[PDB]
Amino acid sequence: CEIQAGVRECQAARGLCSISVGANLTTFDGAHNAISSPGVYELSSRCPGLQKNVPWYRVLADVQPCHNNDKIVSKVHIFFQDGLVTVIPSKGAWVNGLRVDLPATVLTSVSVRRMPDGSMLVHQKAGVTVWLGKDGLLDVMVGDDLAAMLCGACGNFDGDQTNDAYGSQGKTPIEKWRAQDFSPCSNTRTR
Amino acid sequence: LPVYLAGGRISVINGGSKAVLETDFGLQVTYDWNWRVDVTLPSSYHGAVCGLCGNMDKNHQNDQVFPNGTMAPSIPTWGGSWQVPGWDPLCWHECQGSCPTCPEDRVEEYEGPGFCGPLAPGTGSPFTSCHAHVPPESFFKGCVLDVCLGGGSKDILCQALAAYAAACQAAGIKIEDWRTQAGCEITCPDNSHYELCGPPCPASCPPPARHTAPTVCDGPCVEGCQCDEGFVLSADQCVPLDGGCGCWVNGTYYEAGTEFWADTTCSKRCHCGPGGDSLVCKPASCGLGEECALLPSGEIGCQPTSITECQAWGDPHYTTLDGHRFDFQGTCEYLLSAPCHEPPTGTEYFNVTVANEHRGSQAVSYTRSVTLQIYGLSLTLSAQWPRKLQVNGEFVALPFHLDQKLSVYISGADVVVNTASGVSLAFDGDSFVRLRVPAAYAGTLCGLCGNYNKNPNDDLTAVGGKPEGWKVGGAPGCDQCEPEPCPKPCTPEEQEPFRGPDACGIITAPEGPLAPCHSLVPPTQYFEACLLDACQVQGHPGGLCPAIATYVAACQAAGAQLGEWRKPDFCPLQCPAHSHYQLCGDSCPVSCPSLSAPVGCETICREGCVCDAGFVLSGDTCVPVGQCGCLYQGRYYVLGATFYPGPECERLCECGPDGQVTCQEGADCEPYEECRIENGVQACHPTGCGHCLANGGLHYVTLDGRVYDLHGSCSYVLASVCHPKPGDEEFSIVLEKNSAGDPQRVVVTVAGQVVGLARGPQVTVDGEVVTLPVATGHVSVTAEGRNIVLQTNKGMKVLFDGDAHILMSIPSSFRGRLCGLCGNFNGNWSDDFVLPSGAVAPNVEAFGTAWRAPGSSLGCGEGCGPQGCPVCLAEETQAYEKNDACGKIRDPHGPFAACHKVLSPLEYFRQCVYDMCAHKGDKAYLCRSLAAYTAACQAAGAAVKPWRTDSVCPLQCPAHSHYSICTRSCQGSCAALSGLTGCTTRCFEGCECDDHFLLSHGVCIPAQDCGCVHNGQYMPVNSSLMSSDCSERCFCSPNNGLTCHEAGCPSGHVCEIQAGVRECQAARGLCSISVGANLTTFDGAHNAISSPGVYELSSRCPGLQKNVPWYRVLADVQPCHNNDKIVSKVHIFFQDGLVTVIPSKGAWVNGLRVDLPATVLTSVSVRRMPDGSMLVHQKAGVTVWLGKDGLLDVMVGDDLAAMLCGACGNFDGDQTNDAYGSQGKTPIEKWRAQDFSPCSNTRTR
Ligand SMILES: *[C@@H]1O[C@H](CO)[C@@H](O)[C@H](O)[C@H]1NC(C)=O
Ligand SMILES: *[C@@H]1O[C@H](CO)[C@@H](O)[C@H](O)[C@H]1NC(C)=O
Ligand SMILES: *[C@@H]1O[C@H](CO)[C@@H](O)[C@H](O)[C@H]1NC(C)=O
Ligand SMILES: *[C@@H]1O[C@H](CO)[C@@H](O)[C@H](O)[C@H]1NC(C)=O
Ligand SMILES: *[C@@H]1O[C@H](CO)[C@@H](O)[C@H](O)[C@H]1NC(C)=O
Ligand SMILES: *[C@@H]1O[C@H](CO)[C@@H](O)[C@H](O)[C@H]1NC(C)=O
Ligand SMILES: [Ca+2]
Ligand SMILES: [Ca+2]
Ligand SMILES: [Ca+2]
Ligand SMILES: [Ca+2]
Ligand SMILES: [Ca+2]
Repeated sequence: CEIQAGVRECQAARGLCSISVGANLTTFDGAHNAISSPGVYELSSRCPGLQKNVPWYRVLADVQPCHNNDKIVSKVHIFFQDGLVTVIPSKGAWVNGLRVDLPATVLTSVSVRRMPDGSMLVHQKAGVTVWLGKDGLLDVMVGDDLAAMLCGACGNFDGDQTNDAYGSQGKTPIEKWRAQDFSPCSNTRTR
Repeated sequence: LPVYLAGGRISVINGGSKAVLETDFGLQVTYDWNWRVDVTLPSSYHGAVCGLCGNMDKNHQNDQVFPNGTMAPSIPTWGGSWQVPGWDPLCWHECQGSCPTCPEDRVEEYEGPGFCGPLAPGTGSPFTSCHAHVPPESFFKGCVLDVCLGGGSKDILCQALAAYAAACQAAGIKIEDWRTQAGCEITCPDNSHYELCGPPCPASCPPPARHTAPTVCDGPCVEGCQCDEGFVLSADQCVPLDGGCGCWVNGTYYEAGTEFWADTTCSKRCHCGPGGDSLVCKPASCGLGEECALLPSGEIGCQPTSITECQAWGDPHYTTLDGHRFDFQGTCEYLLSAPCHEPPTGTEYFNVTVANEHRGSQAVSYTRSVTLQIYGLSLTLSAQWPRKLQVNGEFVALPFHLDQKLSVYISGADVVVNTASGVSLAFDGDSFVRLRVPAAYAGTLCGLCGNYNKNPNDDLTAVGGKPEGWKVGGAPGCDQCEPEPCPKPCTPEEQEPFRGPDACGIITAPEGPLAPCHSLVPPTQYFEACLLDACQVQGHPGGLCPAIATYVAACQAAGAQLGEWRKPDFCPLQCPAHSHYQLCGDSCPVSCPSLSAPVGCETICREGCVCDAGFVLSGDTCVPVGQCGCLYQGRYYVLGATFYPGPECERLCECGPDGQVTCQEGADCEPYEECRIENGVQACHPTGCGHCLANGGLHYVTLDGRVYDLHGSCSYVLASVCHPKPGDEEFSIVLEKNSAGDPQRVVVTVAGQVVGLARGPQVTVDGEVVTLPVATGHVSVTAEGRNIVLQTNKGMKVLFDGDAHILMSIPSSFRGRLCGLCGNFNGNWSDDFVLPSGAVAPNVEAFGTAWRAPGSSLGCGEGCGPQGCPVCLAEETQAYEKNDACGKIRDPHGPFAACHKVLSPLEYFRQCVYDMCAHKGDKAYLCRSLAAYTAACQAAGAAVKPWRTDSVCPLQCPAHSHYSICTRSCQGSCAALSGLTGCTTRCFEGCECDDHFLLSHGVCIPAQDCGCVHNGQYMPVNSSLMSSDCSERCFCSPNNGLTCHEAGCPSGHVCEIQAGVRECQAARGLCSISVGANLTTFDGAHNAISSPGVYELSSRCPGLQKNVPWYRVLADVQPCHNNDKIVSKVHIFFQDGLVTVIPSKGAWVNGLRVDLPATVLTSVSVRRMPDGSMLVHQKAGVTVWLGKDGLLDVMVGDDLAAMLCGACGNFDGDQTNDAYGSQGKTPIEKWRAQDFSPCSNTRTR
């Protein structure tokens, strides 16, 4: 929902990173790659060195077996500069570890709502907005203003496929983008 | 810029931003002024060439070869084999010491966009065409390696980018704009036309207008700024066409007028004035004992022939410039090296002043400070603040440079000032001032160092035999040494066993490490002064160090090799953090402009302590590399500093992160303060001061006027801030009469810090840790003899005699806002008597029943038996001798004081006669009244014949102490630091210990103690002090002082003040997670987790409304090390974010890595144990210890009783509820939080 041609309605936007339709990641520029392994992987972040008023946003997606081991997105941790917002399609929404009512505004300018179908939408003013589908399909939408500013798994917004797919990395950017904070150690488990 | 030697066609002609040399045989050498070099050969001597970069044989592999002709396996030795023949002191080919390799974790930030971004081979990056022209992989490694090793400043970033851009542009390929998108642009002067392509060899002004065209002048284009439009680019800048255009005599280019001496012999001035194109030449010279020579800058000029040195020893011992040694003692401020008259011929005054101070025993003077006035500017250096610079009454950062003069910088331990003239001053504190005076001055000098006419006998003859004639200013009582006339001169015989090697023996003829200086400088005259110091103070390292250190420094000045002279046992040296000792090192350490001073440097290796892996910032603190502050109008300001560049408090400018000077507009402040320069800071400071006197035990005085006699017997809030102010310091004053008027357990709370001052017996301020003999910080406490003085950072002060007498002096800007028992700040006592609700209670006892301080025990009784105790009312009518007793003491003919003339004694006379008649007489009441008034006169120093004469009142001292009504106990005592205000500008009653003595919190030691004086407090011998945040030990030892090795507390304990002393002890809150995978709850309970996953452990669950912040700890019980279910990470959900800690990696706050030893969020301390465990603490909250091996303990203060509810259960103390919280079995599964728990719902489905 963004004002277009002087009238307010919802229309297609340039920023579009869909996570796993059939477990395939379509980056900002057109790219394809299977996650191929369960776990939480970072997807986008306004990585430093640019100094723009866009707030530090760090989305993560727990790709987990969940419904019939189809690797659908189960929960969407969003690390806003002033806290962590966690959303799950089945249960409610958690802000800093506290349950909140679904139709409310939380943190700084963060709108959270539940679709009548059951999908959950979160939007940031002049920032990212995430649509988490009821069936477990996530779309990340970014305004056209952010051109080659965010850098993450979805890649830059420059419009070049070669850099977007591989960010100076030979293969498997997913494993490189696996954040260790929420990732279990699992180090020498069988040892 | 242009020069044509024409011998073989040697033409150095340069572009806008280059420096190009050209010869006949095509040597193309250019050099950018900031580390960019180019050397090009036109196949000249293709067969071979000796150099660091290739033999030009067309084979890269064969280049790695020694000059001898053999190959080299190692590049370090090979590179070092091509060095220039010459003397090379302190030249290391490689970093022999531990080199700070940049961490591998942060390379990602330096590699992404915004840092070496376009340099990466990306199609969308600017100048992507050059990727095909030149392979940038080598350039890519260099950019990240440079920035990661460096501090991360953007300067090196765009410097590397510009280097790559120019290198790839020289191939002739067009380059698109990059500076704007990268954020780093050039603020070129004049026209400043930043052209991506700009014509090289831009138009200049040929002096004779006849030259050939250089080959390099015809070629490809170059990026940069040109201002040739309008003004022509000539004379190394942009000049209007009718400029100087050189002097064009013999083809040499002398732009404008530089007053350059033509001949090398300096005999002719010959200033080339562009107006007439002629030489204004004078055949004269400077004369005056100075002759011209080739200056290091390159321009020849006058220079003094010889330099003479006058040094002032440490006790003092003064030598003369001619060479006369004498020694005196004094304390009045004197002059030093004052020119008799202003030098008539082009030379300024250089007079210096020196003050003297008493430390330790009497008849001992140390140099307090030195103030120098030169070229209309006055700057001072003092020992009280080391390694800091003060100029014209305000503090400035050390790297202070004036134009061609007054270049102040830090050299080793010393701070050195030097100017255009030969006069130079070096000061190190601890009584050593060195003044280098050029011979160019007159032979007559009216200075304390003496006239330098080269005659020792005539030195100090006009001043007389007494060296105290050169006196100026000074204290009102400097000349009067002591009530006993000038006591205790040391034994001239100096009968000491201190002639042995151990003390004052290494200075002269010990062989060993100090032998080599004997031939250089005679050590006898230096040796003699050490024994006097050993005499006055016996074997104390504090007095012994300065003499031998002065000898070492004076030795090092002449080139010499000195061995290891100081040892941990024998005069150890201390230094602030991030600093290590060095016997002799770099004379000129670097400052924020990362280079040494332009003056001669590294010529002497100097004793002192220097930083490591960090550069000296603002003359202290050894700040981490890459974080310099800002430079503003010639003044250096630390990053984050708030200051007013102009006077009158106009603009509050802030030192920005990347050196930006962020400035806004100030409001000139409330019209109660004035923007004044005091304490080295220009700011609005309060101008008014009031007083609140709680004279006696029960009697009070309002802030203004009538006294409200109150006979209450409970805790009452005297003064507190009633109307909050956005900017101010709060302070609550309470007088807790212990029982029916007992001496008050006074407590003060300033800036949220509780300073006790309560234990009036002796002197025992306790704040939080009762062992505070002498302490500073937010609050400074000074033992003014019997009295105790408390001072704030903002001027608020309060004096307590220790016997229930309080004198508060409040000067702070609280006009009107402040309210309480003292009253509001205004004209009448009626305003003071207003109540918060406006209901005036006629009974003064009712007043204060609302202003009652908490902490009363089982209530309190407010009133005498018969209220007002009228017994004394009737007795005084017939007891006219009772009023005759006190009054005659304070009547005008009775010379008790001179302050009763200044301040009428009527209030204290009434207090004396109103004291309990049944207790009245010459009793403790009368003695206390006299003592209280004579200790209240201390506010303004006045002559005060003693309040006690002979046997009339009783007073004594522990031992070895004499009584004197005029005593300055704040200095000349145990401590080596002073929190005095000139003893609050008062010499007072008390005990002054005699002969060899110290004053450790009342007790007197015969000068064998007080060697341990830390920054915080006085550490007595054989004692220890554990500082904040479990700073384990700062142990004091008799043999060695301040061996402050620090460590951490073991598991199962918390650092909390116990029994009046701060250390770490066991605490009631203890929930250990999985020793052998078993959870021990707050109350004693056992249960195995039995399943991997994250489980909540504690939370201040709602329904209680206590100020304890919402804390929600979680523990990822995971297989991890050998599937032993140890705790792997500890998420802590504080009310303002999530803090994640992992023993292996670092700490994350809101998803950002942070340095391990830092404070984050709201009052959350995070630290890493030296063993490797990680500890996190919350103020008045939970603290978690995560073991290195994966064992977690949760500690909660005893205050939280049955408030938190979680897996560990309540703190009620009942096991049955703690184990199961109304739950039949497995509370762990019930406590599994779903937020971080994976769904895993129907995975196998
Ligand atoms: C899988 O990737 C391919 C790429 O062509 C495409 O079909 C789609 O983006 C992804 N999903 C499915 C169901 O194919
Ligand atoms: C030349 O000098 C290098 C470095 O000192 C040495 O290693 C090499 O053996 C020398 N070669 C000859 C032939 O002297
Ligand atoms: C040193 O020179 C300054 C210059 O103003 C002068 O004020 C001061 O009095 C001089 N010092 C002495 C001791 O005369
Ligand atoms: C103080 O006295 C003056 C003089 O009468 C009066 O005007 C003023 O109101 C008094 N102060 C207060 C707070 O009433
Ligand atoms: C400190 O060291 C030992 C500890 O008992 C003792 O012999 C010595 O006298 C102590 N120092 C002082 C000044 O008491
Ligand atoms: C296991 O629980 C038992 C309870 O008695 C006790 O030994 C201990 O608290 C736990 N750990 C081990 C290693 O036994
Ligand atoms: Ca791209
Ligand atoms: Ca070669
Ligand atoms: Ca003389
Ligand atoms: Ca008043
Ligand atoms: Ca319990």
